[PDB]
Amino acid sequence: SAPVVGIIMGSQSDWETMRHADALLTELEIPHETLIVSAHRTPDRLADYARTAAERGLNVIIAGAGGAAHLPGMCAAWTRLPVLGVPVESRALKGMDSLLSIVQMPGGVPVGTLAIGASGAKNAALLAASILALYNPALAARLETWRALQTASVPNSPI
Amino acid sequence: SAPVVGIIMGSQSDWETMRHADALLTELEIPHETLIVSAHRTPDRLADYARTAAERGLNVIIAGAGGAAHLPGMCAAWTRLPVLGVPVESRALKGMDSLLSIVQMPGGVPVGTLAIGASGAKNAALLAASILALYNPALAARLETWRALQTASVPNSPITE
Amino acid sequence: SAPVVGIIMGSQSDWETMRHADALLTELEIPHETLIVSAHRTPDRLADYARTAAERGLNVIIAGAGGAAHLPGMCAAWTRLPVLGVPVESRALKGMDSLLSIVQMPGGVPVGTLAIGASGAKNAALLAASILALYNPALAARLETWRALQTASVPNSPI
Amino acid sequence: SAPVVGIIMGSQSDWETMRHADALLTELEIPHETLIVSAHRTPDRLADYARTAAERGLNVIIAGAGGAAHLPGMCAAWTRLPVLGVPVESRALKGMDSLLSIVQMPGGVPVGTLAIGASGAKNAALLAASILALYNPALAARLETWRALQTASVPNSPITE
Amino acid sequence: SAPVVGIIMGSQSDWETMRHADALLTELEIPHETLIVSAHRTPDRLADYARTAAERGLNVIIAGAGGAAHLPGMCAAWTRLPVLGVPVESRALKGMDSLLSIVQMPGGVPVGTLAIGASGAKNAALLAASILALYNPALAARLETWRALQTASVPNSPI
Amino acid sequence: SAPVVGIIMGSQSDWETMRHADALLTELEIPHETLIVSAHRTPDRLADYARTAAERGLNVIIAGAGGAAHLPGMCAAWTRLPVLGVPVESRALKGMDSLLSIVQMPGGVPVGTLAIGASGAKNAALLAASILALYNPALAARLETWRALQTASVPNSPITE
Amino acid sequence: SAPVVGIIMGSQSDWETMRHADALLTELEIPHETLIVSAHRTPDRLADYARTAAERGLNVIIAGAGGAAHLPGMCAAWTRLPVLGVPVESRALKGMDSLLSIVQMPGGVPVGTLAIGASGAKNAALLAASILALYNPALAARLETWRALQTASVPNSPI
Amino acid sequence: SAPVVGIIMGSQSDWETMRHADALLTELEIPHETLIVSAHRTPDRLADYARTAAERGLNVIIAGAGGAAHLPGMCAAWTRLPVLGVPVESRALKGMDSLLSIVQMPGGVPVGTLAIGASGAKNAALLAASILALYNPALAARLETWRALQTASVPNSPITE
Repeated sequence: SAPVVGIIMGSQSDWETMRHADALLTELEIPHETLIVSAHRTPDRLADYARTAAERGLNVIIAGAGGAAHLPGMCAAWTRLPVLGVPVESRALKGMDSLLSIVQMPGGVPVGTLAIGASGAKNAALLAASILALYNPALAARLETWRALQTASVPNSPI
Repeated sequence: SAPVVGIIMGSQSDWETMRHADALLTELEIPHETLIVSAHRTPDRLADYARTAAERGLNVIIAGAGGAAHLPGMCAAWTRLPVLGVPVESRALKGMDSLLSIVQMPGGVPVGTLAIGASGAKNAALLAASILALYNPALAARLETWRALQTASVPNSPITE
Repeated sequence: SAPVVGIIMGSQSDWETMRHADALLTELEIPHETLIVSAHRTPDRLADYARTAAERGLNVIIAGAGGAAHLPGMCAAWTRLPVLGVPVESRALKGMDSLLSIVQMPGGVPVGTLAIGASGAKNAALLAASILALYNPALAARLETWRALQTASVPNSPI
Repeated sequence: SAPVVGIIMGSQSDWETMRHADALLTELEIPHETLIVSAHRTPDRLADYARTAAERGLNVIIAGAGGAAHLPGMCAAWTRLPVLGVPVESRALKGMDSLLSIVQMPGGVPVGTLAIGASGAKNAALLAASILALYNPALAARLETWRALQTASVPNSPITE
Repeated sequence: SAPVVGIIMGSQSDWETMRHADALLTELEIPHETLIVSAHRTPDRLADYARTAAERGLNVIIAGAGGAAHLPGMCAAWTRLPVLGVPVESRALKGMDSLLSIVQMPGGVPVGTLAIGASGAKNAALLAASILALYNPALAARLETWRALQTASVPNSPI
Repeated sequence: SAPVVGIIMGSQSDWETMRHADALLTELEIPHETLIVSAHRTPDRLADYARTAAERGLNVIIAGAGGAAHLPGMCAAWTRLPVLGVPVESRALKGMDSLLSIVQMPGGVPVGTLAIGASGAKNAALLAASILALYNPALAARLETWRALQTASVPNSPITE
Repeated sequence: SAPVVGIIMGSQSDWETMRHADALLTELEIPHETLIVSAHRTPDRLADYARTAAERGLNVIIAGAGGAAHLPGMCAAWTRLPVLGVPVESRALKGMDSLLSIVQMPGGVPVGTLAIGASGAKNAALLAASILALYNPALAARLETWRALQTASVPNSPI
Repeated sequence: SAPVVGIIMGSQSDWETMRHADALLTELEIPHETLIVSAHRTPDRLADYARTAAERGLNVIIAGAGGAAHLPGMCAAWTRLPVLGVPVESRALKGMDSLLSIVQMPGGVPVGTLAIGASGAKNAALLAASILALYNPALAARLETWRALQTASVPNSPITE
């Protein structure tokens, strides 16, 4: 029941994208919390969140942000937990700024980065699931089923 | 002694970059194997490697490749294990082709991507470590100590010559 | 009657683009098959498809995909047949990711890459036709007629 | 002895890159000619070359150029033969201008484009070979052997020094 | 009455953009011809057009094309006349391909390149006008008036 | 003697670039401090530095970082003072990642960004100077003289060898 | 009452973006002027504006422009005052041209550059406010309140 | 002896690139002047230069600059004469900032832009020559001869070593 995955985003505007991560986790029945934490507007909230993540039982953190996206990186700076970053598509630069701002982390503080947009949010949840599956037999079976269904469901020819 | 992390790369040329992941896993005392698997030259070897990774005891796979870098993505297509990708810097496009070829995975098959080059290789090992640390108290302690030292080792001012 | 060209795409979403390749081949009366084969979701389906392409009589394979587009490259990895790649336009990066993921193949395994989008799908079919025309006199004549009509039909001034 | 593949480039400076296509065709025993044809400096030479390629017995044309690379595209405009383009790496933009100038052909006139630089030149020859192999059993056998060797020649692990 | 400026574009699709060049020339009463000449689809038409431009009385050629834009460059290859290139905005890459394909001409064969899109078409006409103005006193006065009106008409504050 | 401008950078490697800001502030006689503050390795040090900057008497902060450059932005998140950011040139992407990571701040938390590299570092110091000059007549006079000299020092023609 | 901040833009088309800077300054009760000054169409107007800015009492200049954006740079060339540049989003290149044209100023003449678009216009106003706050106690308090409200208003979870 | 073409650049560092335009104009016997005019450091010098260019007898202006290259555009804002711009290659962004800063002029004030670097400088001179040739039969003849020689000087095949 207690969340093992924390999904955080810089603002309501990121929800359209991050909701895909939320749906995936719920789908696979992975207890998680979905919150808004702004690196730029609520820096202390971020520090406290990341710093106490481990103590609270969280195992993985999924963070999404766009533009000069610092949320994932700074979160990773305050936690020993794996941090997965989702580059939210920005209006002007289409998430290229979001991508470089998140993926180009200097050695020492990692952020496992996913694709720009919805695909990245969904994949961050799947990656978080594959991580949790390493020590959760039941979830591992559900993930196997999920991947198996994805594969089996692909049509043989276009409509 | 059994490897829990697999480091794979498309060729010997990728070693200059991937050696950084290898060194860090060793530093943190994480058993691992290092192999060359070419997505384009040995596609069947890749299929078999990724398909059997879980049963062989591997928990995480770190894959590096440059240019049209398909090694990480295709590995992830065959394994349920988390796959971390390292974009190897390419000559002409400086790893931008490597980066986009790895990070832009469509929804459904993830690849946790790290920075272009050496920094990415090191961080891939560190991310793999933080993943394994979730269920290995001893490692969690070594990682905590490693991160704590990194923080304490940062100088307060630059050597202004 | 048996297909000599195989058009494959990663998903239904690629059809809007790849249909242009299908139309062109049909137009020139080139027997072909149009299928969905996902490099990421159906890797074994891809391996089997590419590996047996030659045996089945296929002469050229046209593969389309977007984002981290691996379909053309991996297909080329399992076949000695010419593989033509079509970069499908992606939402965020407009097919720049698709393009680099397909064209930047390391030496040893080629993929003849065409333009991003519809133009690329149409040109992949035309390129496949020019290849088949080298050993098919009748088709060669039809291709000549096609190119001749394209040239002759260009208006002299805009409307 | 009659050439079945034509390798053309805009200038001597392109040879450092295009020599890789030449060497591979020779390796696979594919008769070919290597010439310099400048789309901008010798437009009429280009027109004549492309226009008569088919009647001269050529089956495939490999064209290389950098910067505002128009050689492949314009060649394709004059021949019904398949034209493969090699983006030669440029100084400032690292072949990105070369790449876009070649691959982005509007629908109606194709150019099978390969990677920027040496890898693209080699692959252009290999693609040309796979095209010719469709109707040349002997060549098909040599190509199969070449690809098989490439696969078997890949090391299983890197030389970790 | 005889055209002194030739506006050429690869296809009808370029008209939306090139019409701005046509309007400007007409505005300044510069005799010109507006035609469709495809470098890829009508290469011989292009060769003949460019090769005979000077003989026909043309002084400047304005050429527009998108994607792998070769029209301006090839036109410049067959004429000693100044060739101005207009990068037409392409669907996927927004004219970045058009721009690089036109501006990056190797030394020896120039193409004076303008901005991507409508602005470039309009500026190509203005640049052509400034060239013609060097030997046409009347036109020079009209261009001066045009530039003077542009400057004087700029508002002092936004609405 | 009390510093009114703070120059901070993520590591010693940034000094080669940031030294230009330091030298210019000294040239204009602007008291300042130069420190290393890592946004990723010493996040708490950054929080404290930025939070207390105003009370410590600082008026402007010049922050430099490369790659995923978060130092300027995060500093601005904790201080009401104007923060100027210098994109340090990165190896692979030539500072483009540094630039976008700094300049693209969402509305609400600004960072006055300067050019990639040395020019940006120098201009950050000059911008800081023009800010301080608004309420320091003496400095305003030195800046005016500096700008006037720059203008008068420009040669009228190049040395054509 | 006399303006201490000058907001200038190249044309009416920039207003959609620059209005955000105007709103912010008004919000914080910072006396300012909002004008249209074109670097390319009204160069002398720009020279005079920038050259006399200081004398007129202006403390900071916020300049916005798109495409080959020269307004901020040239303004900075004629004034000792701090110049903040706002890259207006351009149609084709989405403000990447605007950004590079403004931020890449050579050493000697600075331009504090903000994000492309609305965010940049808003941040330029905030940056100008943080500068003025250094010598205006009352404004400093209002800015503190503004930043405090921004931080406190961020929701804890998405809707 | 009176100059009909003016070559201007922002600094001595631009000369390495702009010298190519100078040499070509001399080769074609086109009288010209070469000066340094900084758009940012000597804005008033630029205003005066561009404003009086026409009355001084200049017919074409070739302007080169790198980075945030505003010299060509601002020159065009003050003169009715055609202005040709040469993007000087920049260190970090390889002239891409130079290119966009010059070519992307909004409708109303043109700048005929050439390629990044030396090739652009040479072509700017050649374009200027083709402009002047429209009303100078002697020059038109020299240009025709120059272009004809360029075409005839292209080798038929590469020196394959």
